[PDB]
Amino acid sequence: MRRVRCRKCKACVQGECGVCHYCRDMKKFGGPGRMKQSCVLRQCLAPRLPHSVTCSLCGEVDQNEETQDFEKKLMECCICNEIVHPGCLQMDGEGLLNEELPNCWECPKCY
Ligand SMILES: [Zn+2]
Ligand SMILES: [Zn+2]
Ligand SMILES: [Zn+2]
Ligand SMILES: [Zn+2]
Repeated sequence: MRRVRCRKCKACVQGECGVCHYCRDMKKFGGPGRMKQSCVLRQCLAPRLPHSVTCSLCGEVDQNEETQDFEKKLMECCICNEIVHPGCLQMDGEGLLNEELPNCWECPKCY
């Protein structure tokens, strides 16, 4: 559920501003370092699932980086929170793709 920085978007490629309340708190800018939050200007526009996340049905990781196949991707359901390979699902249906987050949909069980 907790996502990571995509490193590609307009927010990610932007350097730390050094002047917002989150930058001023960082140790590198002479602050106490207790907040541990990113620069306000670097809040990822499309956060991704961590590489350690596995399919609920087969227990394997996302294999799309090598396979280049949608069914080998990991998809997270924004309704039931289940993380599966579309190909591991035993019923019909395309589900409903979420355009706000990557690897996110309303799965064929929920939609
Ligand atoms: Zn900043
Ligand atoms: Zn990003
Ligand atoms: Zn699977
Ligand atoms: Zn679902």
